[PDB]
Amino acid sequence: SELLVNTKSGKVMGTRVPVLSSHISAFLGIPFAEPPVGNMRFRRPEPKKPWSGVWNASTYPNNCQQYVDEQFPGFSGSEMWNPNREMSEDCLYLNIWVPSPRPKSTTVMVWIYGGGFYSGSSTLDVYNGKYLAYTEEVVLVSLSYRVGAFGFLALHGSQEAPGNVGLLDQRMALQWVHDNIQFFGGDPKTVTIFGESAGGASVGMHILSPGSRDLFRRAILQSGSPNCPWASVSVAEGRRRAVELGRNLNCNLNSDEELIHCLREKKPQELIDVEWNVLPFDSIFRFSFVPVIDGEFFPTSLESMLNSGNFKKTQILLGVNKDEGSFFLLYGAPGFSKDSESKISREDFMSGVKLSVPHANDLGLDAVTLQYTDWMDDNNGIKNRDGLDDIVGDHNVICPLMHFVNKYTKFGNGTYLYFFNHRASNLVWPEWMGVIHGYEIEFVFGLPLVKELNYTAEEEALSRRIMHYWATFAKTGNPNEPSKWPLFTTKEQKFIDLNTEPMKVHQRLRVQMCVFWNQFLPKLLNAT
Amino acid sequence: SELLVNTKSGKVMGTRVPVLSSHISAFLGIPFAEPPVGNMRFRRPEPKKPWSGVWNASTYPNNCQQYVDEQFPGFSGSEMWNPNREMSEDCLYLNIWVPSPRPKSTTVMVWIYGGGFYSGSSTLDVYNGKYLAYTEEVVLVSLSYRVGAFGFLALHGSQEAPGNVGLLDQRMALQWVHDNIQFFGGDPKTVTIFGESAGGASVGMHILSPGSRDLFRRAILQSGSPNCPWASVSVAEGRRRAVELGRNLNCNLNSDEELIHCLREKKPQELIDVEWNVLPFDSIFRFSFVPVIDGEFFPTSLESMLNSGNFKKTQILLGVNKDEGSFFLLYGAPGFSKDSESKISREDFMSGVKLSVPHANDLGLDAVTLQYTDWMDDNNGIKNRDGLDDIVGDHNVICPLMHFVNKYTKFGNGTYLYFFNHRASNLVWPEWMGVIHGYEIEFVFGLPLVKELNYTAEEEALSRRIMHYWATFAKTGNPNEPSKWPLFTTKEQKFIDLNTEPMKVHQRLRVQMCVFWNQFLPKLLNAT
Ligand SMILES: c1ccc2c(NCCCCCCCNc3c4c(nc5ccccc35)CCCC4)c3c(nc2c1)CCCC3
Ligand SMILES: c1ccc2c(NCCCCCCCNc3c4c(nc5ccccc35)CCCC4)c3c(nc2c1)CCCC3
Ligand SMILES: *[C@@H]1O[C@H](CO)[C@@H](O)[C@H](O)[C@H]1NC(C)=O
Ligand SMILES: *[C@@H]1O[C@H](CO)[C@@H](O)[C@H](O)[C@H]1NC(C)=O
Ligand SMILES: *[C@@H]1O[C@H](CO)[C@@H](O)[C@H](O)[C@H]1NC(C)=O
Ligand SMILES: *[C@@H]1O[C@H](CO)[C@@H](O)[C@H](O)[C@H]1NC(C)=O
Repeated sequence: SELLVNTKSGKVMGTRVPVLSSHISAFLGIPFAEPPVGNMRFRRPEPKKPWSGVWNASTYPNNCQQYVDEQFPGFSGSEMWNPNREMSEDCLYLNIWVPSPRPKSTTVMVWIYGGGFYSGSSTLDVYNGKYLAYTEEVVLVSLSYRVGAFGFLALHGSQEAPGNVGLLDQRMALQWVHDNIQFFGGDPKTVTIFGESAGGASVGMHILSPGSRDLFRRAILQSGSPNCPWASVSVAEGRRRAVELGRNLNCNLNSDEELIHCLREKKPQELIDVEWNVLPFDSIFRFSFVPVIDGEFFPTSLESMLNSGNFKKTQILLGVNKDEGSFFLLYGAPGFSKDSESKISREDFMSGVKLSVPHANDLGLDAVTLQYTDWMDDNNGIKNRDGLDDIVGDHNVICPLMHFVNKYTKFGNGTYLYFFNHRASNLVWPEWMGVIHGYEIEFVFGLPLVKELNYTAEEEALSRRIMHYWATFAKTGNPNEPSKWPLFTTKEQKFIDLNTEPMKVHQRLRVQMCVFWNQFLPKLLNAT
Repeated sequence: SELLVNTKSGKVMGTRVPVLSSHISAFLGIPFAEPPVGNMRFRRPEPKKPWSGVWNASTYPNNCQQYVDEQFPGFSGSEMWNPNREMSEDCLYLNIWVPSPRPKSTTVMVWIYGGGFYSGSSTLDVYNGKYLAYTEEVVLVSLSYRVGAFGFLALHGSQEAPGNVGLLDQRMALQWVHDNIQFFGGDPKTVTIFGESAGGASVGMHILSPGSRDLFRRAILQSGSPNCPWASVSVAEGRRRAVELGRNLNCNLNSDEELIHCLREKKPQELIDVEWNVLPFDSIFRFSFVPVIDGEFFPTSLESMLNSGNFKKTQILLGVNKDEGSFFLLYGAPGFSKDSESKISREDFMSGVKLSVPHANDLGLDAVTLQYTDWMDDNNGIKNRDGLDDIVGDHNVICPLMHFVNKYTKFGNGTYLYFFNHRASNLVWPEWMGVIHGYEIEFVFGLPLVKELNYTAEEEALSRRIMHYWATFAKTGNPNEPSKWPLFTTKEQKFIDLNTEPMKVHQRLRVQMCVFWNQFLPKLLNAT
């Protein structure tokens, strides 16, 4: 039977699912780790003990314990990112969509979800792998991983809560794909890991981590990179946050053992209820529990690793959206609201830059403000809104990614860069937010192919284009079928726009601003 | 007789001069001070002792001792600024052009020449007052003043070489105009002082100095302002340069008296031969002997005087040219030459910014470079040439003037701002230099009215326009005859272009760059 597969860990039974009036098989909720519960919380994951009998893989698994966004109750725009399954600490599962009939040895794609390392689920509707699996004849895998404190509480030196365990959850699911995807028709010599936001940062982290490099072939990073200012912290900062988390729950703070033991007796929701209270600064686009530069998962600082070529050398395809920042200003900056055009005053602009570059002194805040202000029209509410939007996006997503691509390209075997700037026709978010963080995903997963979702015909055409680029690149290391997406080189630095208009090639993506964020500002904050 | 005038110091005999096929009287070389020679060198000027008999004022006087530019021998472009009379320390004279028939009580204009406080003459052909005197029915005066070490050697505390004596020469000639211009038909209640470059800075200095304020009514500043970075130094820096001047002549350096006595036994040319060796940095647009903030001529720092309204409150008319910087790069920056288009390499660009902002550390030099570099086209030789040109002009002329106008306007009684960007048709300098420092003077003095000088008819029309604005403003405090040059206000900040095209009004002259030069860079150099 097509829905029964014997793996090294046991047999799993899938279910047949309909897709654009055809069908493919889906194996949902396959376990790849022992439930990280009880004394296991905060700890490195353990491989799932083999089982006898047949595992029922016909329904989605629980999503990991996470903060639930309640800003716009029932609003689909934000509801679409929240968990759509009961949450549970028992959440280490993976999902597989397999073309039908079952392939023999085809291209594999492993999706790693974003959500700032504090949230995220593999079961969201925009992450439904059936359309891509089906349209491109690829075996699609979506893994899961512990987020929030459960995944990233870091007390370096201790072995009970070492940090980075959520990264290790990902690595384990990747080890499982490596060990068992052959039974589902997947070629393990050809797996592409791809992810968005924290997922895109994660992908880059596996490219850097020696212990992860051999478990995959190629990589795709969407609006995220490992060196993002919000994606990692030092062991000292990780320690200070774990301790403050402890102080918020009236835990005994005399030893790592006392702290950890106390954190383990707490219900999941108690940790989530105070998670945000440990951030050191008033900020926007910063998360409490994230990966730590520990000397193990990351042997040295990310920058020295990038400088010395200390990373997996292969091909990569990556990019950013036009307005990465709008979503974070809506959520935490004064003057922005979902139902107005959000014209910002100079005062709110300035409190906006303070929030956006939390780690900056007055001279640095003055440098950002001068760089983004049109002084012939300083009180233009729309220019202030838009400037703040670019500040958030440039600093948090775009410029860190450009610094990663330029460092990678000096040693890699091929880079393809994209700029996604299509504002979808059925977007339910206000116009001022533009091409939002996360809104290229639906095109990558091919949602515009389903009529009922109201996209235009040209949007369906763009989706097919992107899906075919993503899968052709996963299969060959080049998105083009043998109109060309030029290779990004150290010299020319070419990239493409990804929208419904005819393809245009440009060069040096936001160089002007990125020289400021990658070379000038860091130097300024170092001298003063 | 029309050419004989009795003044409080004695009788002077002028000469009749032809002007655009008419005639006016000229009194040249009238003395207003005792020759500052021998033991008088470096000292405050003494009023000229009255004489009996008739002073022959029919020919130009000697020009003060100064460095003579020999870069382009015989080239008119640069030759036109060099002394056209024998040089002599006996040079404190003034010149008067009087309409004919002699007026009774008309508007007076007193010209103060530029030349970086180290050079300059009142007798240059572009400074010929007959055209303006004649066309606008104004009594035109051009004064002279000691330059170089002779005018600005500063050993604060000593009374033999106190500093600022060249400023005091100007003040004395102004006291003479106040005391005697009535006999030439001039109204002393209505004298406008106007000057260019160091002359424009000088004008602003008399506006600030309590001891000069009562000697004039209105002021015009062309491409220069008192707060320019090259127009003044502290008493300590002035002292260090006087001492180094001394060290260059093997003078005894044990006391001010020993130093001064030694400097006084030296021939004029010995001082000029080593004048440039005392500059502290390798620089462009910096001069050795300039005014000092001494607590006497300037009671406190220029900025605190500007902040508190401590200055003469009246009307002012001022402006800058499009390419103030080109001339100084031609003379001292690598890669520029008179006979080539001067496309600059990145290396020369960078050595150019170091020369232009001599007082800056590495972080500051990086800030200037980022502000003026198009990073999508960093190796464009023309963009590098042009960027360096704006850097010199913005930092040395334009942004200091805009900071002065904005501070002045908060207390003054009327401001009129201009931007001169007409490239004259007969210019002998290469195209790349644009609208050069000093090339608006010929229009102010009306040289385009004389056919033989080859200007176009529209250039003649512009000259008449400017002359009429300058004189109407000197007579009334407003350049418009009762198409309007709007008043520059603290709120609107309006200004006009001054060229052959129809008048256009704009706002906030180079705000973007001036916020960088007036507010950001100074703060950055202060913190680091
Ligand atoms: C843990 C985490 C956050 C917390 C928090 N604010 C922060 C709440 C932010 C909720 C946004 C939902 C994400 N949802 C989104 C995603 C994407 N795009 C989006 C685009 C638009 C809107 C939401 C998006 C791309 C993929 C990743 C997910 C706060 C608190 N606790 C927290 C405890 C206590 C009260 C103060 C605020
Ligand atoms: C004293 C002063 C300068 C010296 C110097 N370099 C510097 C020499 C510069 C000569 C330029 C002539 C001005 N002449 C000019 C003026 C205007 N515009 C111009 C526009 C173009 C060209 C010249 C101009 C506007 C009004 C003011 C005058 C040097 C030395 N000594 C000096 C000793 C020793 C050798 C090294 C160079
Ligand atoms: C698998 O689980 C689902 C959902 O709980 C159930 O409806 C289905 O019948 C199960 N199949 C088997 C054979 O266990
Ligand atoms: C990738 O590597 C192959 C073989 O090692 C080499 O021939 C090819 O040029 C490389 N491609 C790029 C873009 O570096
Ligand atoms: C004035 O001086 C000039 C030049 O030296 C001379 O030619 C002229 O005749 C003189 N006039 C008188 C009366 O001194
Ligand atoms: C100048 O002063 C006069 C009288 O003191 C005043 O009425 C007028 O408004 C002033 N003009 C400006 C532009 O300040």
